[PDB]
Amino acid sequence: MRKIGIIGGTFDPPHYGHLLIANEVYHALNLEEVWFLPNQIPPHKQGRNITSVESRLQMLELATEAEEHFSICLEELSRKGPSYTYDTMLQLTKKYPDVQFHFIIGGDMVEYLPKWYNIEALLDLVTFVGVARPGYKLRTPYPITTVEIPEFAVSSSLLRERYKEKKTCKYLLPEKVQVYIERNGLYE
Amino acid sequence: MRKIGIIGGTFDPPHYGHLLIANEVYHALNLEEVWFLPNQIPPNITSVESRLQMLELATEAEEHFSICLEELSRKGPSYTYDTMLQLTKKYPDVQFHFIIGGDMVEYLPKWYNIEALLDLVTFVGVARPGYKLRTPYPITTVEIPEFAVSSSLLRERYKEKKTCKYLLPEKVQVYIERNGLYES
Ligand SMILES: O=C(CCC(=O)Nc1cccc(Cl)c1)N/N=C/c1c2ccccc2cc2ccccc12
Repeated sequence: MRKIGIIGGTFDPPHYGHLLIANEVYHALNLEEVWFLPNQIPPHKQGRNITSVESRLQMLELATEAEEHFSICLEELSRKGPSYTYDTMLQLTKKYPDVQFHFIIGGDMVEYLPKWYNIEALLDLVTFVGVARPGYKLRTPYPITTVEIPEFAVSSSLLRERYKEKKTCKYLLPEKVQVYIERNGLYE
Repeated sequence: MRKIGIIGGTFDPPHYGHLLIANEVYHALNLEEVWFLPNQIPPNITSVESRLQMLELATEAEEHFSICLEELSRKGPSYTYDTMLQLTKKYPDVQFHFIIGGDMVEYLPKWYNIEALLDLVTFVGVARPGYKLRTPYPITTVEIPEFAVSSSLLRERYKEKKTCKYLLPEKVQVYIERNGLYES
């Protein structure tokens, strides 16, 4: 079976941290490809902004288009509302019978896996890949694959605050995404 | 209504980072107290006995910290919705503030029964100075400096037979090395 990584999130915006993690897992586990899986976001409760599906998808394209081994999976983003990861992976399993899915999660996610919807059934659909800091181990009763990656501290929350302050985020994310964000006045 | 915080996790082991977060939220939102909510771990795992004892030792001297056994009172893991449904039933006079890491926030829409859970708790997202949380849901933000102590860091130090002095309460360290936890 084809070894394919999945990295999910809202990518709001995508940045070098996401690419670094995707790349590290790609090399560490000798994957064929990594699919970025943009999540759906429910409409805001209190008349504030969420970043459109259109904008998030385009930023993601700009962030990944340079890498032949990165692709985008629209399974969640095409639906009307959020999806449980179990339901998504069930659907990807039906659509791609010959793929072994390696589902990337942060080290801090790991202790909370037992609280995921249909976790037991999901374990039969994917191999989890927990990203841990150098030399440190993840503790979980579940079978998981560990990949070591330094914590680089860049986050979407950091970048949004900078854009709110009308600063550049050059060197924290692909040039092309920075250009797109400031041009369309995102995160202001 | 009494304002009470909830901080959940496996606490494996509890450490100054957990206490720092509970304390910051306690002070920021003028809470009555904060309840530590140990999670169940499905079938090496640290025994419930051991995790509870460590939590007890970690919170012994803290006046405004208590332990809530709700999730340990059930056999297997619980969704947070299940837990908060029971706690709201048990404490109708309480406004619960459920503490989550800033990294959790974008994934809230994937939590089981999130819409119904929003009717049961106020979420408190903790964020590093300079970080802005973004979610469609009502949430309260509390600024907390990152501290870089984690249970994973500690477990590895103990496996290497290093001390974790200054990273968690003395009484917890003593319990850990006496009982040989994290030795493997
Ligand atoms: O889809 C996901 C995680 C995807 C992800 O973890 N992607 C990712 C993306 C970039 C880098 C890395 Cl290290 C990981 N599910 N997350 C849900 C989720 C919980 C769901 C139910 C019950 C509890 C949950 C707790 C979570 C805590 C942190 C982060 C996510 C949590």
